[PDB]
Amino acid sequence: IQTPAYILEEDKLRKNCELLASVGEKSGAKVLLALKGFAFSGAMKIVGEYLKGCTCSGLWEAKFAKEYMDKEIHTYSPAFKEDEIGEIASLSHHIVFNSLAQFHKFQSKTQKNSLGLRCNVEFSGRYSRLGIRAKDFENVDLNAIEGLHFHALCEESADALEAVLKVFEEKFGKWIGQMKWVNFGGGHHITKKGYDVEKLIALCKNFSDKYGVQVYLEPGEAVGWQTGNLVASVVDIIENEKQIAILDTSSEAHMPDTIIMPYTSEVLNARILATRENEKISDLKENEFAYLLTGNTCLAGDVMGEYAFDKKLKIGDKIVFLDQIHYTIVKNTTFNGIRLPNLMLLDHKNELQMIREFSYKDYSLRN
Amino acid sequence: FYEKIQTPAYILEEDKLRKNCELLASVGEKSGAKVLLALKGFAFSGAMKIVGEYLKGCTCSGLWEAKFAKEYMDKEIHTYSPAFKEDEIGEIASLSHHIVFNSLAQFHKFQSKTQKNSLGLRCNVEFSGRYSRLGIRAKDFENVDLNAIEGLHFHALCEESADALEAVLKVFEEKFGKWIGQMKWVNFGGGHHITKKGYDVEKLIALCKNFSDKYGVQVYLEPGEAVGWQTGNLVASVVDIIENEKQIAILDTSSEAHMPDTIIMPYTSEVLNARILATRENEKISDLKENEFAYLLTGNTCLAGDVMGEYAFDKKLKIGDKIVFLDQIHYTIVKNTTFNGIRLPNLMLLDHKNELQMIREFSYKDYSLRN
Ligand SMILES: *Cc1c(COP(=O)(O)O)cnc(C)c1O
Ligand SMILES: *Cc1c(COP(=O)(O)O)cnc(C)c1O
Ligand SMILES: NCCCNCCCN
Repeated sequence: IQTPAYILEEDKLRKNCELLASVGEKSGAKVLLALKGFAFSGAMKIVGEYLKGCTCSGLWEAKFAKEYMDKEIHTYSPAFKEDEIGEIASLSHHIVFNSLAQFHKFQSKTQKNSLGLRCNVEFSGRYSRLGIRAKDFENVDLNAIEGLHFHALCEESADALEAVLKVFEEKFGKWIGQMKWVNFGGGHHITKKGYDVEKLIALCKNFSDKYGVQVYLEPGEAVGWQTGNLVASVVDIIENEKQIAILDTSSEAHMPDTIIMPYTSEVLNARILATRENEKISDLKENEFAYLLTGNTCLAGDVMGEYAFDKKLKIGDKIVFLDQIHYTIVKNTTFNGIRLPNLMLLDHKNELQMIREFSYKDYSLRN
Repeated sequence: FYEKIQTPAYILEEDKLRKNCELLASVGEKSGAKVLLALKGFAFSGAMKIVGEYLKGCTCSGLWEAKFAKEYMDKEIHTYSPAFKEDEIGEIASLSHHIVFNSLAQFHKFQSKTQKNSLGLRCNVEFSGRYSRLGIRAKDFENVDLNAIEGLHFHALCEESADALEAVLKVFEEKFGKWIGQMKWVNFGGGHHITKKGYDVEKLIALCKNFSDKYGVQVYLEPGEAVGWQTGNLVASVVDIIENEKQIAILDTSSEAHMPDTIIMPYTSEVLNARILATRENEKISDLKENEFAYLLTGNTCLAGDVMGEYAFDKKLKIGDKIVFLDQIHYTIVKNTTFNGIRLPNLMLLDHKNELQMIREFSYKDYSLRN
C-alpha cells in the first residue's frame, strides 16, 4: 500500500451482498444500492451480481448507475430541474417526486417511468422539507402514481422500521392498496452484527401480502458496512506533553463525517482513550502506549483522537482506520491540496488492485 | 449581474478582489513586509494572475499547492507541511523558494535534499492550543545547531486583529528572542483580517516595520481569508417551494456540499436582501418585521439537515428566483464536494468591465472519477 489509500475488501462486500440478496429472496423485496453512501466504482459490477439496481439522487448518480452497474435505476430528488429531467427520465425506471408541484410540473416528461411520491411520515423531523404529508394527499389525483416511498431511518433496527411502518400505514394506508410498489428507503442496518434479519424479512413479506405490492429496500451504508479501511502512514512523531503521530491522512478531508457528526474512528489494534473533543472514553491499561493521532492538513484541529496501542509507534508504521468505505470517499475533499487517498480493491485472491490513482489535476481543476 | 446564468455558481468580483489586494500591497509598500497568498483558503484559478500583480507569491502546504502556485502564479513559492514525505520532497524542493519544517526530525531528514532552498522552522508559540502538533516549542531550540536555518515561522491567528498579532509577537520574542537575530527572515503566518472593515492597518505596518528593523530580518505575511474576504457570492435558484408549517424554499445548492463550513463551524450565511431570523440549529437571531416574509432556505441533497437557516425577505419568493449567499469565495470552493452527486457550482468571474466570464464549468466526470 502506497499511502493513504481506501482499500475495499471484496470478500467482505460479497458477504454483505449475500445477506442482502437473502433478504430479497426470502421476503420477495427488491434490494437496491443507495449510491449516496457507497458508490465505489471498482465494486459496482460485483454489487450488481446481487442487487437489483441503484437508487440515485439526480442526474450524476443516475448516469453513474447506468455506466457502472447498468441495472434498474430509481431516482429521487428534493429538487428536479427542467434542464435535467429529460436525461433522468431516459435513464430511470422509477422516479420519485418530493412534492406534488414537482410531480405535476414533470409528469408529461416522465410518461415512460413508473412514478412515486415521497411520503413525510412525521415520525420522531419537524419542518422537514422531505416528502409529502398525508393531509396533502386528500383530493389529489393519484391515477398516474404507482408507488409510495419513504426514507425515515439512519443506522436503525428492524424494530425501528416496524415502528415507522405502523405510522406509515395509520397515516397513508387508504392510498397503499392502489399502488404497484412501496419503497421503504434506507437506513436499515442489515449487515450490522445483531440486526434482526428474520424480522425485516417478515415485515417486508407481511406488508407485501397485506397490500399486494412490490416492496423495495434501498440501503447504502449496509452495503459498505465494515467492507474496508483507510490506511495511512506515520510520517512523524513529536512530543507536546503527549506523544503525537502525524499521519499522511486528514480527518477533515478524508474522514469528514468524523468532524461533522462528530464521531471517532476505531483503529485496528488500538482502543479509543479520548475523542478530539476531549471526551474521556477509557483509561490506559498496563503495557499500553497512548498517542494522539493527527493529520497532515495545516488545521489545528485535524486530530483523530487519543488511542491506546500495545506497542510503540514508529515512523513508517501503517495506521488502519476501520470501516471507512461508506460516507467517506463520496464526500471527501482536496482541502489544503492534501493528496487524496487512492482507491484500491483487495480481490478474492488477496491481490491488491488499483482502482483509482489520483493526481495533482484532481485538485487544480476543482479550483 | 446574475439573470441568464446556470445556477449554482460561485461568482468572484474582480473589483472587490482588487480592492483587497491594493490594501495588502499597501501594507507591503509601507512596512517592507512581503505579502503572500495562503492557498489553503483562496485558490481561485481565474484570479491567480490578478492576485500576482499585487502579492509576492503563494504559501503552500505541500506538493499539490506548490504545483498550483507554479502553474497559476509563477511567483515566489513558500511551502510548509506538518508531514513532508520522501516521494514528494524532490519536486517540492525544485519548486519552492522557502521550505519550513514542522519539527527538527523533519528538518534533519530532508536537509540534504533541500540545499538550494531557504529553510525555516515553525515555532509553537503556545498562546491563547494545548497538545498542538504544529511547530517546535522554544525549549527544543536550546543547543540545536541552527546554522542551516534561515528563517522562523509562526501561525497563531484566525480572523484576528493587529492587537492580537501584537500579543503573539510579544510572546514569540519573549520565548524565541535569542534565536531571531541570526535569521534572514521571519514569517508571521496568516489569520490577519487585514481587509475586514475596522482592521488597524496602521498598527500592522508599524509592528512589521519595527520587528524588521530590530532583528534585521525580512518579514513575510501570508493571509488567505483576507485576500478573498467579501470578494464574491454563491448564487443559487429556487427550484421548489413547499410548506410544512413554515414556507420552505428548496434551492439548487447544498450547505453540506457547497458551503461546508456553515455545517462544520457551524455558522449562518448572510443572504443578499434578506435578514437571518434563525439558524439551522434553531438559534433565534431576530424577529420577523411587519411587511416581511419568512422562509427556511434549504438544499438539494437528500440529507434532512441540509438547511441554510430561516430568513426574512421584503417580498414573497417564487420558483426561479435567485438567492445570493454572501461572501462565499474563501474556505468554500477549496473544500467543496460532489456528495450525493450534486452538481457543483460553476466558477465565474465578474470582471472589471462588469462582464461575467466562465472560469470552470463542471461536469459528470468530476463526480464519477472521484468514486
Ligand atoms: C440516504 C438515503 C438512502 C440510504 O441511506 P443509508 O443510511 O445509507 O442506508 C436511501 N434512500 C434515500 C432517499 C436516502 O436519502
Ligand atoms: C491557514 C494558514 C494561513 C492562512 O490563514 P488565513 O486565516 O486564511 O489568513 C497561513 N499560513 C499557515 C501556515 C496556515 O495554516
Ligand atoms: N481563517 C481561516 C481559519 C483557518 N482554517 C479554517 C479552516 C476551515 N475552513
